[PDB]
Amino acid sequence: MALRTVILEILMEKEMDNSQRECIKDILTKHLVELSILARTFKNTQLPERAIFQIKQYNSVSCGVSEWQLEEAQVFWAKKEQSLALSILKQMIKKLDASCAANNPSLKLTYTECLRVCGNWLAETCLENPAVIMQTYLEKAVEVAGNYDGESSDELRNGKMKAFLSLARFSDTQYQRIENYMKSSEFENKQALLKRAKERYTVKVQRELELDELALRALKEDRKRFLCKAVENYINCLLSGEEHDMWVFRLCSLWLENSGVSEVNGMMKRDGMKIPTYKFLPLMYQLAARMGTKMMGGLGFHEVLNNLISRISMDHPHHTLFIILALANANRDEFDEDRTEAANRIICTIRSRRPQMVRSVEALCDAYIILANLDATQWKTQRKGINIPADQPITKLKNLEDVVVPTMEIKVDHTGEYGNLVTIQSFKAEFRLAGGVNLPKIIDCVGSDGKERRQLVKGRDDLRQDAVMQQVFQMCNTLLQRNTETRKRKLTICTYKVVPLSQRSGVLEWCTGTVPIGEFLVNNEDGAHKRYRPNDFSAFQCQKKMMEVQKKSFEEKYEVFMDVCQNFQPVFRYFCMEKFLDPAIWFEKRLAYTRSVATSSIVGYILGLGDRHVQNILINEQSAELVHIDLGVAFEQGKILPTPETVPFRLTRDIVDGMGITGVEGVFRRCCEKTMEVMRNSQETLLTIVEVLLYDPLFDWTMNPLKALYLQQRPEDETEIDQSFNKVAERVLMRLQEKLKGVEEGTVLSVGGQVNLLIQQAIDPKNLSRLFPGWKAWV
Repeated sequence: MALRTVILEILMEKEMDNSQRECIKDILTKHLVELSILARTFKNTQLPERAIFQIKQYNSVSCGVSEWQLEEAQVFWAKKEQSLALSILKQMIKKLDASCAANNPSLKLTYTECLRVCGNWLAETCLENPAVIMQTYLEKAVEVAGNYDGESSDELRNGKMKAFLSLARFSDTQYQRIENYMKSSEFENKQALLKRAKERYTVKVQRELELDELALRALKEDRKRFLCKAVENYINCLLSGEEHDMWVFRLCSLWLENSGVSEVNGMMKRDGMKIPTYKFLPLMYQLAARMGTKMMGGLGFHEVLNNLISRISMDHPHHTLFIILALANANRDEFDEDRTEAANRIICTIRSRRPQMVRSVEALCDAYIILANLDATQWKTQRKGINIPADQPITKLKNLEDVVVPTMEIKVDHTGEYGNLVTIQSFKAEFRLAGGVNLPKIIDCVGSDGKERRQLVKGRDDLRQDAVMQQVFQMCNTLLQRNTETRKRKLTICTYKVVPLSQRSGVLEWCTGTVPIGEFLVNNEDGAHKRYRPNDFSAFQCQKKMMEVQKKSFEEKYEVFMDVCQNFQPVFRYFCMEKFLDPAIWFEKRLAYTRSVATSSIVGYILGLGDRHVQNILINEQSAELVHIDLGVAFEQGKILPTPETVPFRLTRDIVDGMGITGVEGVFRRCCEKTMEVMRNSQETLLTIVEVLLYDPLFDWTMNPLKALYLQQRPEDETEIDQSFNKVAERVLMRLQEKLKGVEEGTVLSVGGQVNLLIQQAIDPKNLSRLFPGWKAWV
């Protein structure tokens, strides 16, 4: 910046000879404005103001075009004193649209920028009357619809993106107003049911009824118009660019919740549902779950909507259609959502028109899913010792090792430009089993090029109930990609390359030797170190703690816990300290693993961290991450427990294993505060995602308490009502409001103090003593 300013000064002092040097100095001022924009992105308060003053002292006094009200807007951003030149902006606009309107140059994007800035300022104010707001919105919409795709100033891409942003802002404002006049209107309808019990009247009753009717009709019309505009913008962006997926998903969820009404609007959205393959793949990622949603209609417009979805999912069918077919092939108990079954059958028959692949693809798909199901059901019957090899005589050894056939179903690298694919024609046999309730197999799916996938085929368990965690991880990855500083501080999130078959079987996968911590510490107590705690004595201590918490009162527990700590802390202390074979490269891996733990803790704080057990917490060799399949506790599931507790569920053992002293706690506090302040800008997207995720009564495992979640589902694995749905939804929304821009006590309590209180609660002995005996042994 300093070098560029010096060069600018030199050129301003040495360009007083030629006539073109005036335009050269104008471009110098443009570069100064660009540097001021860079300072804005840096969020400074002195250098951008000094640059503005330098521009003012320079040749900017000529005021040729006078775009300074837009370029030097730091009077509100840099100087926090806002609401100063809004009328000045409006006056400049109405003056440039009076005389210069007849001689509008090719630079018509300045008017769109003016409109967008005025819309942003009106949305920030939000306190003026709605009449002027609607007038300005109509004026901006008319100007956009009259000036778009016009002259040659990259309007087809840049002007198109600006029109997308304007339409998205308009639709978001209208949707916020509609959500307000829906929720508060239901409250007012309850009030009117309370009032009108004394029974219309032209005084207030007939007026209120006419208001209700007319406003409902007008809101339906405005919602249909906004939905059509948003769908057109999302389609033309799928042709142009990304960053409209959140609004597209919000509009799709709103249309699915308002299904059946506005048949003309639904037909228009179905006819205008044209998108590229690359953008349809991100939409297909959500359509895979949307196909198995609660939409059940045969005679209504639900069948037309399903047909339109199937036709939109026609493009990029090498993986999206396969995933949709795998998701739909779940309700088949071959060795009430009947309308949905018929609909997906019709969708499959329609997609089978393609004679190239689809027919044989679906045939082999059902073939190998039946193969895997039979393998599981037949191998889980026999019992042998610890290592159980020789899985040969079951199903002809995978029907002769799955002879050449299209494979590689997952293909995490999803693209809309399919082509040369990979095959898994080769396979192995005689796989060794692992732990768990059932008998999973460590299957090494050897690809044709040598890609050996380490899969774990399980069955007789409900595994698709928690499959939404992969979509949640994908959404969080997209949010991190949209965030800037997350890539600067190298933030990653543990993903899952797991595709379950149905609610009765699934195929888990490991990345690189996911060794849990339980048997690791057991073997450390057995062979590595002694003199303090063996495995049998630790089990006896945990059993004594269980008996104490079951029979005795809360007294005398804290002293026993402090004694157990003072006696057995060094055990796992030097257990972790002897994992320090760290080379010179591990100096950064120490920070990487701990930052991954921090990100996992943040995800837990945001989304209700689940279970933590031996087979749950897994250690990774060199992936710099700690992947944990919790799948057990939602937001409110922590209070459906017998003797419920309110604990952030953070163990100090891992914190001390990473680092306990030398301000590392402060470093992690600063990191968590920065991450939460960055993520605390998409509240509407987060609320829409949560509302979409809480409208699934089929997956009663999370956020759907039925008989107290089946009595806590045999609490902790054998002693280690639509009103209820609405209450859970409302309370989850309230708690989310109590986690972003507010707390349960109402005060602000900035992310700093918030994380401080969370860490205090996670460290206090009450939370680590009340929760459970197993987790006490884990502390």
